[PDB]
Amino acid sequence: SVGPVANLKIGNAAVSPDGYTRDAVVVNGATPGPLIVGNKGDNFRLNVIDELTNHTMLKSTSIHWHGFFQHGTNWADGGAFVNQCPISSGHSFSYNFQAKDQAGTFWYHSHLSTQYCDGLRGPFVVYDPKDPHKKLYDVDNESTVITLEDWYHTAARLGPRFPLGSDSTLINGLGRSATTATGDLAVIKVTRGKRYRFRLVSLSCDPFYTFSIDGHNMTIIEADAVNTKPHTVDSLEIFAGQRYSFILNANQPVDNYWVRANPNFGNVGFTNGINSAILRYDGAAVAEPATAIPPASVTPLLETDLHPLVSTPVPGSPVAGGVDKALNFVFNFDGTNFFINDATFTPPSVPVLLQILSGAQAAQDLLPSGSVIPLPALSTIELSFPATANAPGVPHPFHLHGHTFAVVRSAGSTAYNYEDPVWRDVVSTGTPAAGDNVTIRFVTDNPGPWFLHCHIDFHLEAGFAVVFAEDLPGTPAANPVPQSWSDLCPIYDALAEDDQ
Amino acid sequence: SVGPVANLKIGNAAVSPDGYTRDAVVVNGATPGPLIVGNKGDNFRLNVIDELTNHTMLKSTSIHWHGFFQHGTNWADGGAFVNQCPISSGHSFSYNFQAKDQAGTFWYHSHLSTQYCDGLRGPFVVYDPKDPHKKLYDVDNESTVITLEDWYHTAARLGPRFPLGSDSTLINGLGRSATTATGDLAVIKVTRGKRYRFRLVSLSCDPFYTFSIDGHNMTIIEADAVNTKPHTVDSLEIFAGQRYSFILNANQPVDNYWVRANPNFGNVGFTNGINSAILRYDGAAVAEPATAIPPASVTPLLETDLHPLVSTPVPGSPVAGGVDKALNFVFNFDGTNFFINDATFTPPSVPVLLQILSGAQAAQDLLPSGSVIPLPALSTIELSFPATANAPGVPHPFHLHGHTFAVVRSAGSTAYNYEDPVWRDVVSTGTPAAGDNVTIRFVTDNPGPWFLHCHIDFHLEAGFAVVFAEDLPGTPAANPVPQSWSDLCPIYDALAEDDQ
Ligand SMILES: *[C@@H]1O[C@H](CO)[C@@H](O[C@@H]2O[C@H](CO)[C@@H](O[C@@H]3O[C@H](CO[C@H]4O[C@H](CO[C@H]5O[C@H](CO)[C@@H](O)[C@H](O)[C@@H]5O)[C@@H](O)[C@H](O[C@H]5O[C@H](CO)[C@@H](O)[C@H](O)[C@@H]5O)[C@@H]4O)[C@@H](O)[C@H](O[C@H]4O[C@H](CO)[C@@H](O)[C@H](O)[C@@H]4O)[C@@H]3O)[C@H](O)[C@H]2NC(C)=O)[C@H](O)[C@H]1NC(C)=O
Ligand SMILES: *[C@@H]1O[C@H](CO)[C@@H](O[C@@H]2O[C@H](CO)[C@@H](O[C@@H]3O[C@H](CO[C@H]4O[C@H](CO)[C@@H](O)[C@H](O[C@H]5O[C@H](CO)[C@@H](O)[C@H](O)[C@@H]5O)[C@@H]4O)[C@@H](O)[C@H](O[C@H]4O[C@H](CO)[C@@H](O)[C@H](O)[C@@H]4O)[C@@H]3O)[C@H](O)[C@H]2NC(C)=O)[C@H](O)[C@H]1NC(C)=O
Ligand SMILES: *[C@@H]1O[C@H](CO)[C@@H](O[C@@H]2O[C@H](CO)[C@@H](O[C@@H]3O[C@H](CO[C@H]4O[C@H](CO[C@H]5O[C@H](CO)[C@@H](O)[C@H](O)[C@@H]5O)[C@@H](O)[C@H](O[C@H]5O[C@H](CO)[C@@H](O)[C@H](O)[C@@H]5O)[C@@H]4O)[C@@H](O)[C@H](O)[C@@H]3O)[C@H](O)[C@H]2NC(C)=O)[C@H](O)[C@H]1NC(C)=O
Ligand SMILES: *[C@@H]1O[C@H](CO)[C@@H](O[C@@H]2O[C@H](CO)[C@@H](O[C@@H]3O[C@H](CO[C@H]4O[C@H](CO[C@H]5O[C@H](CO)[C@@H](O)[C@H](O)[C@@H]5O)[C@@H](O)[C@H](O[C@H]5O[C@H](CO)[C@@H](O)[C@H](O)[C@@H]5O)[C@@H]4O)[C@@H](O)[C@H](O)[C@@H]3O)[C@H](O)[C@H]2NC(C)=O)[C@H](O)[C@H]1NC(C)=O
Ligand SMILES: *[C@@H]1O[C@H](CO)[C@@H](O)[C@H](O)[C@H]1NC(C)=O
Ligand SMILES: *[C@@H]1O[C@H](CO)[C@@H](O)[C@H](O)[C@H]1NC(C)=O
Ligand SMILES: [Cu+2]
Ligand SMILES: [Cu+2]
Ligand SMILES: [Cu+2]
Ligand SMILES: [Cu+2]
Ligand SMILES: [Cu+2]
Ligand SMILES: [Cu+2]
Ligand SMILES: [Cu+2]
Ligand SMILES: [Cu+2]
Repeated sequence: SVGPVANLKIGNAAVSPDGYTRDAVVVNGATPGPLIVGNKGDNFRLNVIDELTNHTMLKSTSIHWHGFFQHGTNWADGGAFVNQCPISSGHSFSYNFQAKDQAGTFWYHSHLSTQYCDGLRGPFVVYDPKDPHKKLYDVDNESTVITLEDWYHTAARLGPRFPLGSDSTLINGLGRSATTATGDLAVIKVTRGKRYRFRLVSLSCDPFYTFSIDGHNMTIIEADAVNTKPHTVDSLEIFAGQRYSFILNANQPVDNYWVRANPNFGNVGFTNGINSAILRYDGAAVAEPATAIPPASVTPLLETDLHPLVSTPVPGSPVAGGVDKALNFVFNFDGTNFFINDATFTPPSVPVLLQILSGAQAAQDLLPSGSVIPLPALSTIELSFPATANAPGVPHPFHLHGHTFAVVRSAGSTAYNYEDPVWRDVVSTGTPAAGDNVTIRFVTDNPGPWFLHCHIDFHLEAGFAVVFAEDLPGTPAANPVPQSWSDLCPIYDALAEDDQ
Repeated sequence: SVGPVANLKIGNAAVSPDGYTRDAVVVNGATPGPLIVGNKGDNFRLNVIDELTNHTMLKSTSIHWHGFFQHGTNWADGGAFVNQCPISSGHSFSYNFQAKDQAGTFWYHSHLSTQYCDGLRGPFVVYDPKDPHKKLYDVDNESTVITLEDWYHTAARLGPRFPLGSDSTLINGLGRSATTATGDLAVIKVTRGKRYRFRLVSLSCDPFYTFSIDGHNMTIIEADAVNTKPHTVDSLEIFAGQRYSFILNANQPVDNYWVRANPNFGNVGFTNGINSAILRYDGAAVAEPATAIPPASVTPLLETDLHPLVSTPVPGSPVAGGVDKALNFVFNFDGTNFFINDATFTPPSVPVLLQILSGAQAAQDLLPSGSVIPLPALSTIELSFPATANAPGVPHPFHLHGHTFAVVRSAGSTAYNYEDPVWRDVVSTGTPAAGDNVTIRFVTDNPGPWFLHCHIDFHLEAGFAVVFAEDLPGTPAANPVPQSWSDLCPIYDALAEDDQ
């Protein structure tokens, strides 16, 4: 691992995570990128050195630290053309931010177009020396982080606008490809009698995974970097950019057990060990687990079963629309672009934050017109995301920057929970077939412009996003910017198209 | 089409339904086999002529007419080693039976080991000249039958015991294969302004399909050959061996529309037009429908939404166990074989029917021991099939020969419907994740031995079956047998193994 003070060299390399060689975007030579680490409260100084040479996967970059509040450091949040202009090749830019009152499992990824699909993605863990769950486990380190990723043989800008499936699933960077009949299996080692805090991170550009480990249950203790009451399940669905920590007790016989991460579309199933890794007990033979009918889950995770470890009052009052500001989002799609309330997000040439600092007076004046929505400061907010056939590609996992939110109503559920709903940062908005109306709440304690979007990267690219201008009046005073940030736009704007 | 009196020549041929050539078992030169037709009440004389030469796909055969009650013609039901010994190559055998009080959508398939997966399967329609639904449609013929098949490039006896997905989905015998990047799309033709009765039949060996037609709803009017009240949906799941008729109104703009049949595992999705066919309006270009994000279903079929067209009483009284005989089935599996109440089905050398005709008094005395269960004559029966992780491969679609049954409790539902539940002959038993306990009722009005088994053919092969000895004492009188049937066993038993 690296961090909390680190260089992250972004470059192009030929890689073969699934046994097929292709050009990718790598971090310190690898994809997925290295584990970034720190402790609760640490100041991070992550110096991103762009050495990219390949315009087809973009020479520029911008890194988002998924899950971090960035209070007073909006300029470091990483959303291209929202929080910064991209870094240009041949240049470095240091993201300097704090894990203020935050600890748990996060990740980092390019937030420039679909570039993270081409490889710029990795896990990020902030340890808590006073973790309230510490007595539940013996091992928590680099080897207990489990990353899931969709991998494509055709590069993001060379294939379909909306890929209809991936070519392999990579678990900790490795996996088998059905289409090329190639690839190796990741091995996750355990020692009988020890308990493990596995930190499961979806780096997916698109599919959700159904994740399980043969012969072992998973005791969930964290969702999207917020501590939960322990809740034991035998499988879970994990959407793009969600995280869970779960305890695994290595109390089964010494053997090899299949770890399964099955995508919702693409190659679904486990023929030849696709969508799989190996949980290997110390002393077990160096072999694959036996070919088996995949086991049936009896206790799959329901989001409605997750509850905050600490009593956390839900903002507003226990009635629909009982907040200061309630907003409903109507989704649509025209075959090319997605729309939220009849607006499709197209990245403005002046980043949203810069427009604000330059003195734009109201959110209606901010570009792109209709996509930037003001929120009043120090207020309770309720957002509803009713699932609709007008926005195909369901279920859409929505993500809000700068905040965690209470999931008052989950997908697949008609209940509203104003008492003890889970807190998270990525939520499935479900399906119109279930008449879903996923509803979330939060407080506007964080001045600045924050992305809200579908975390399916191909949908974001197709404009399925809005930006909240939260506390516009207070944004300049809250977010002083470094000169290096101010220089990004002139440098980027000087590039010819082929050098972007 | 052929029938109700016809020759069916069963042979081996090289075929390429998805553009990859492999050896198969065909019927009158084709797989899937020709449509067999007749009218309600017709006597069928189906002369099965076995010309097979390839032992790898079996030289013997036995054909089951799926959905027919076979009242008094148990010997014609086709279950290998239950209702007959197999037909031997170089011989013929005439299945002579009546569509007595039956009309609707059926199918036929080999019922010897996994031979139907190698190609011996086709649709079978019994028309009703007085169809109570006839005013709802203009066109109902050979061009409105839609068959769905899973297709494998490796033969059933050469591949895994438990395949995890197929190489292609065939709709009306054609489709694209992601394995080989080959195949053509079936075209289903409609004329604007006409209403169509499509008869959708699953000939699947394993996967269930999620079926839909872009831009068109489907008004279900029949399930498993029993008329329903019309019920309109925009997508449906269809399990192995189920049938639905639905009305399609061709009132949309003249164009090409995607027809979708997406398996539950294997290649899931629509990359390059796999799992697809084309609904083509007269006058539309000879072209594919536009590439598209697959549309989201707003009104998927629920089995609990289907009700019999005519008021039909539910056998027994409206309380759990309110029947003459109630039986619960405990499923299990040991890695190789499936078990039902601790017994795995292995075919006996003397067919169960012949054991009965030869004077076996108790179902206790019938072989295989533990797998043959007596049912009292003229009694109300309730069967439950509680889903269990002890039998992986869920959801298991169970099928009962000789009967249709009331689905008092469906998968994915906790309700018991004793008033107007759907009648069918294949039912998904769901998952233990849902606490499913699918429960069915029927009356024992049909003396003879009837298979009850999972219709995933690989699971049947692994023993996931029982046989009901229904009205044992009345069986010989009810089922007089032709000399040709009595000759099958001596002829078959004379074969060397390589000639079977
Ligand atoms: C998914 O869930 C969402 C959320 O529940 C749901 O949308 C709500 O649907 C209900 C029921 O249809 C709506 O209720 C109606 O509202 C009518 C007009 O009220 C308006 O006034 C609101 C102003 O409230 C203040 O405080 C709120 C915070 O609560 C704050 O936002 C405002 O600043 C405001 O000061 C307001 O919320 C609402 O505003 C709109 O929000 C967007 C902005 O993006 C706007 O563009 C939309 O047009 C939306 O309306 C609006 O201005 C009200 O007249 C009506 O009352 C009728 O019916 C009741 C029923 O009993 C009768 O008793 C009564 O006599 C009236 O005839 C009714 O209460 C509610 O407004 C929606 N909420 C939102 C936020 O949009 C979706 O429909 C769900 N979707 C699906 C598919 O299920
Ligand atoms: C910068 O970064 C980009 C993005 O990563 C790099 O882009 C790469 O460009 C190269 C060279 O143009 C690409 O190779 C080509 O791929 C095309 C399209 O391929 C696919 O579709 C085919 C048509 O339907 C299909 O047949 C292919 O499938 C077969 O082949 C693959 C192997 O490629 C095999 O794995 C399968 O089993 C199949 O058998 C495939 O899925 C392809 O048509 C090209 O082949 C033609 O041209 C080559 C040139 O050598 C020629 O030899 C052949 O005869 C053929 O006519 C060619 O292979 C590559 O795919 C791109 N990479 C990605 C990730 O998209 C770019 O190279 C980087 N620049 C630099 C300087 O590094
Ligand atoms: C009586 O009926 C018999 C059954 O129908 C018929 O049997 C045929 O017998 C011939 C002769 O032996 C077979 O042909 C031979 O096939 C083998 C095996 O090849 C196939 O399987 C391999 C392995 O697949 C697995 O592993 C790979 C790699 O890990 C995975 O990708 C895969 O998913 C599996 O897990 C596979 O790689 C092969 O695929 C390659 O080749 C095919 C074309 O052959 C390409 O389409 C494909 O893209 C790929 O390049 C292939 O699927 C092979 O090793 C031999 O070289 C030879 O080809 C027939 O397959 C078999 N037919 C069937 C339907 O099974 C008898 O012939 C018949 N009797 C008579 C007298 O006719
Ligand atoms: C899925 O649904 C299943 C159906 O509801 C359910 O199985 C049922 O479970 C309930 C709740 O525990 C049981 O109820 C308990 O029954 C006993 C009395 O049991 C004995 O008597 C009944 C009635 O016998 C007479 O009537 C029936 C018709 O209703 C005739 O068939 C019978 O011949 C008699 O005339 C009888 O059904 C029981 O049958 C046995 O079944 C097998 C062998 O076939 C045995 O292994 C089993 O243990 C049971 O003994 C039995 O002889 C009573 O003491 C309790 O107070 C309570 O009423 C039901 O018996 C049971 N029904 C059946 C048919 O098994 C599953 O539990 C459910 N599974 C899941 C996971 O949800
Ligand atoms: C996991 O949980 C299920 C349901 O709680 C239980 O039946 C199973 O035995 C457990 N497996 C373990 C502890 O390995
Ligand atoms: C099909 O039914 C749906 C749901 O009832 C409806 O919204 C849609 O307009 C219908 N489409 C047709 C008739 O083409
Ligand atoms: Cu993210
Ligand atoms: Cu984020
Ligand atoms: Cu989306
Ligand atoms: Cu984002
Ligand atoms: Cu059948
Ligand atoms: Cu049958
Ligand atoms: Cu089964
Ligand atoms: Cu059968």
